[PDB]
Amino acid sequence: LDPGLQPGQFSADEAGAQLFAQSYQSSAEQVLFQSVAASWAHDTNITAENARRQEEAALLSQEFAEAWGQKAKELYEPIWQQFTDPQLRRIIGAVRTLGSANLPLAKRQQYNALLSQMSRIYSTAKVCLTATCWSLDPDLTNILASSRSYAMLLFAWEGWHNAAGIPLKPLYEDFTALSNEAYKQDGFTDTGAYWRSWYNSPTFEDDLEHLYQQLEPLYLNLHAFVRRALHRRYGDRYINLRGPIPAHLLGDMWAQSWENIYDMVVPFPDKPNLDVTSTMLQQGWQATHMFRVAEEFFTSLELSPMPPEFWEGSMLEKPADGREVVCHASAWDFYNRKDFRIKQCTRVTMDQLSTVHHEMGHIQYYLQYKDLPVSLRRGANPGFHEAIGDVLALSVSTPEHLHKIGLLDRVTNDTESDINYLLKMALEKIAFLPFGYLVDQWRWGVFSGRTPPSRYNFDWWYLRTKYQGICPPVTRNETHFDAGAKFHVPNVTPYIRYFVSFVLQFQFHEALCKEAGYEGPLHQCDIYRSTKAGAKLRKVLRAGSSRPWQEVLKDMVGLDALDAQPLLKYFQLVTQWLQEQNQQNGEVLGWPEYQWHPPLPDNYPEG
Ligand SMILES: *[C@@H]1O[C@H](CO[C@@H]2O[C@@H](C)[C@@H](O)[C@@H](O)[C@@H]2O)[C@@H](O[C@@H]2O[C@H](CO)[C@@H](O[C@@H]3O[C@H](CO)[C@@H](O)[C@H](O)[C@@H]3O)[C@H](O)[C@H]2NC(C)=O)[C@H](O)[C@H]1NC(C)=O
Ligand SMILES: *[C@@H]1O[C@H](CO)[C@@H](O[C@@H]2O[C@H](CO)[C@@H](O)[C@H](O)[C@H]2NC(C)=O)[C@H](O)[C@H]1NC(C)=O
Ligand SMILES: CC(=O)N[C@@H](CO)C(=O)N[C@@H](CC(=O)O)C(=O)O
Ligand SMILES: *[C@@H]1O[C@H](CO)[C@@H](O)[C@H](O)[C@H]1NC(C)=O
Ligand SMILES: [Cl-]
Ligand SMILES: [Zn+2]
Repeated sequence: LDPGLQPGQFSADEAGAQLFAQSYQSSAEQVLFQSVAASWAHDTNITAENARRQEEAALLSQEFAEAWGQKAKELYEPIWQQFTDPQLRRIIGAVRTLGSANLPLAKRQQYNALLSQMSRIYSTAKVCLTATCWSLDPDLTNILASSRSYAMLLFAWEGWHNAAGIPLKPLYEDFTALSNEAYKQDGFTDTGAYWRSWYNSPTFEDDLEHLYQQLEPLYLNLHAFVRRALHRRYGDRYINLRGPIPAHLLGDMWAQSWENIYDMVVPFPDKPNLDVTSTMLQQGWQATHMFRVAEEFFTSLELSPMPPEFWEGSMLEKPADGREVVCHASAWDFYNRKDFRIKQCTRVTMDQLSTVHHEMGHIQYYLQYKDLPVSLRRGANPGFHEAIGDVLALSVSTPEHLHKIGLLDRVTNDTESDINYLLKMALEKIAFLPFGYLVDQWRWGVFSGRTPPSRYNFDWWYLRTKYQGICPPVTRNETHFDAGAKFHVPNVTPYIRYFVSFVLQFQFHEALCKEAGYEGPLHQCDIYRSTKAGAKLRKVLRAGSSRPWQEVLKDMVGLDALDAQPLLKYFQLVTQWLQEQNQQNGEVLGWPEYQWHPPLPDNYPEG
């Protein structure tokens, strides 16, 4: 480690700690910068040489983290918890958690190489037919979204899961052991316990379970209604009205979001078409229009525009030179208070427009907290960070707002039109809930050792069936590693944040709508141009992780806890409607034929 980046000496007290944090701050930015830059260079241009550079950068970060971590632990270990400055406690607490920096050098290099190889496998995996091969984004994504051929969807689903999952498995095992070894030296029973500690809630798991209990009936009814719509198209052979839905038929590789099957499920097709994808295509929208439209929502609230550095640096389309990139949309803070970027292989669709807002919400958080200490540049919790862009996207999605931006010619205000809208939103928001909940249940079980490698797939499918009521459309065994075919698993990005975000965003929505002085139905609120709503949201953003999330939430929404009531309020009309419809159709709620799998198509997989 560079002499300039090394910690000096400070007194064994709070006044020393302060100078410690400020000295940390000065060097941490450069170290964070070089790490993020190397990661950027790799993720926008996947090469062996860029991987080597990124690992080298990661080693430097671990060296830095070890030095300042051991210094923090040398001077402040039995005393930091009693510090009077709560922000300083949070800075110190972060600095003294070494993570992977606890590993000896050889194991550090192993760990860094595993992360690099897992990332490369996921993002360069292909499905091949001919010499021609399909990438996940955009090829397989488009098939899952718009093909209605059972056999073709199966080819894409199986192809992807086989291609990404199978080679990831041995690496993922090794990563798990090393991660646990690292965090066990920070005092956590396993990595999952460390991840859960970010919510600073001794009752976190029970609180999530209580939330899910309230949400589950909404999902069960949506599921039964959707299954019926699928049965009408795919027939009795491929859809079991009392069994799980085959996992490839829901519009999405992970069946995580069901908005792409909206045309099959739309209750009243004679009302205005609420999926504006075809209109965006008709009008010739490109990625840059999408990002500018997103930005203009943020400025309408008197939040920050995207700086020149964002526009100059970002990767907003998949590169045309055909170079390998990480296509999964992400938002980047370079920690120099200047560079902030999105990397998205943007496609011209309504869901992608929502995704643009999601990523821009991350950027806005970065812009607002850029002048806090580096350790405090994160959300009040990770679910807050995930919720910002989605909150705005809720307003953007409204038929009224779409009309304002020229994406919906007709405007209607009737019960049918409300049901269509709320159903479309349920496909996006309700359908996701089980998946957002289950991923880290799976991962926590793996970190804790409850799920050994011998049960990775058995336990993944247990949870997928239990929560989502889906089944794999082909037979799977333990050679398959279907959890690894989801981005966040090989890229080691925690998932419970998305479940938290999906509850939280409705709490935020309700509060900002109230602040905007909006008086109507919650699901028709558009906060666009509300400078009052903007100021309320800005208070959250500028706080970063400087204050307990429970207190930041209290200030914003009047409650110090996650609460399903705003989501329930928002969906109330369609919750009642689906329940009525299912009863009148004589549906079974759930999937009591839990063992059921669909047969293979006759000529699978030739032609
Ligand atoms: C779409 O339509 C709904 C429903 O509108 C109501 O019912 C219709 C069948 C007609 O009879 C309408 O004349 C009638 O307003 C609209 O929701 C409604 O918005 C109004 C005005 O913002 C709300 O009234 C307010 O109520 C609060 C107290 O809650 C008072 O403080 C205010 O002074 C104000 O009078 C009303 O609560 C609300 N109705 C329901 C059932 O939620 C909606 O605004 C409209 N949307 C669009 C996009 O046009
Ligand atoms: C993708 O990454 C490679 C490195 O792996 C880049 O190629 C290098 O570019 C530097 C600086 O422009 C040159 O000095 C080197 O000669 C190149 N090195 C190697 C090993 O080829 C490449 O430019 C990157 N591509 C894009 C489009 O950014
Ligand atoms: C696509 C994207 O980057 N956004 C994600 C986070 O990775 C997100 O908001 N949530 C879920 C579901 C989704 O609709 O994107 C995800 O795993 O992608
Ligand atoms: C799992 O399934 C594949 C193909 O369906 C098969 O080739 C393989 O033998 C099975 N793996 C094991 C370990 O039995
Ligand atoms: Cl998280
Ligand atoms: Zn995100």
